[PDB]
Formats: sequence, structure tokens, C-alpha cells
Amino acid sequence: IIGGEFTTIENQPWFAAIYRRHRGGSVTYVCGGSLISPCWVISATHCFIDYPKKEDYIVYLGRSRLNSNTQGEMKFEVENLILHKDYSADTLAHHNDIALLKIRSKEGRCAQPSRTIQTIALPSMYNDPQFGTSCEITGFGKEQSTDYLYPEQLKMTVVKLISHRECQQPHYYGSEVTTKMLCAADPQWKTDSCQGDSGGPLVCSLQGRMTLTGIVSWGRGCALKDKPGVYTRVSHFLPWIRSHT
Ligand SMILES: N=C(N)NC(=O)c1nc(-c2cncnc2)c(N2CCCCCC2)nc1N
Repeated sequence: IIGGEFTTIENQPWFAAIYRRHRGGSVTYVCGGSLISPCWVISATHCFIDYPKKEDYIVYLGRSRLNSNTQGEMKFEVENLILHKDYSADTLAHHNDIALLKIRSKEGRCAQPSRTIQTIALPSMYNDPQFGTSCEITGFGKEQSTDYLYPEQLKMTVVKLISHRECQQPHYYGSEVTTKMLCAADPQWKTDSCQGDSGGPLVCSLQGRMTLTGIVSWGRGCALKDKPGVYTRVSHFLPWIRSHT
């Protein structure tokens, strides 16, 4: 997250932190996700496509810090890793950038909700907020494009939804952006998602309810003028989500 503010998991208790084992046993951060039911985390396919083996991954819920344990956190193995069959990689733009992880502990259990661990509602079909609506993004991604490190403390920021029409102008992303993607950005291009925030939530208030509107997918640079963040448009994937869960 470029700009924005530090936060803790209590403020975004559906946030999932996804890591990968090595290869010698070191464990490194991969991507964010969102808890949509006790046993299911939703994320982005591009996070896992290079290492598509479920046994390599560890999922934490209730975690506020990158490399230290947060009190009350839960740790899971991935019982099931479901990548979207129609995924494709353009140079920048990933299509159908969506994935499901069925989570299960050593003890064979799913997430127990708590103050630090809650589910997030999916939107009703094809129902998104109007452009200019303020939504929030959360992640452990880079604080600056040039950074080598990820922040140790979770961050969040606010971005505004951009219309299909505005985002498809060539000055922005041209044809790279489809109707199954959503754009969002700061009017000053001052704050944004970045590398390491992939798979995490774009949450908007809909019908007076916090709703998973988007999943961090791609962008050119981070917090670059005329280059919004691009998000998987969750309201266009409900049949896929329902079927595979
Ligand atoms: N909103 C945004 N402007 N950007 C992003 O959300 C985003 N940006 C980047 C990126 C953009 N430019 C420079 N470095 C990283 C990125 N990469 C891309 C390189 C390899 C794959 C994963 C890491 N992933 C993102 N999800």
C-alpha cells in the first residue's frame, strides 16, 4: 500500500495473509486474501500460478504483522487450491484473476470467528457502487514502488471507483481493462495498491453493508498518474464462486 495508514487486523478482520514454504524451509509472503466463509479464502490466481501445489502454502487469519505472530491468530494449510480455468496473462493485465483456497488446520478445523477474524459479504450479482465511491484496500504490499522490503505492519488506504469508460481511455489502460475488471485510484494518484497487495480486498459499503467488491489484481507502476489500480470485479464471478464453494 502506497500512502494510506497503518492499521491492525481488527479493522479488516476478513484479511488473510498467504505465505509459501520452501525449498529448504524458509517461509515467505505471497499475497493477500479475504475470508468469505469459515473454510474459504478468496484471492488472485496470479499469486499461485507459478507454484500451483496446495501443500506449499500457509494461510493466516487474525494476523496484523508480516513476520511476527499476532495474538489470537489462526494458521491453516490449504486443503484445496482452485485457480480460474480461463485465467490468462497479458503483459500487465491478468484476465479472470481469481482463486479460492479451502483452509484447514493441523486439527482439521476451519476459521472460528473472533474480534480479529470475521467473514466479509460478497456483493449481490452485477451490483457495484457508482463511480466516485470511496472504497478501502488492505495489504502488506510495498510502501513505495522502489522498496525492496514489505512493511512489517498491515496497511490500508482509500481509493475511488473509476468508470469502465474512463479507465478504457488509452491515456489510462486502453483495451487492457475489461468489464470483469474494476479500476480505482486516488484523485491525486497519491495512494494505491502495489506489489504484495495482490489478492487482497477492495471493500465498499453497499446497501449499508461492507462488501467484497474487488480483489487486487494489477496495475502499471503504483500510484502513477493515469494508471489506476485494477481489481477483479467480484460481482461478475458469483456463479464461479458459488459452484466452487
Ligand atoms: N495498483 C497498482 N498500481 N498496482 C498494483 O496493484 C500492482 N502493481 C505491481 C507493480 C507495478 N509496477 C512495478 N512493480 C510492481 C504488481 N506486480 C507486478 C510485477 C510482477 C507481478 C506482481 C507484482 N502487482 C500489483 N498488484
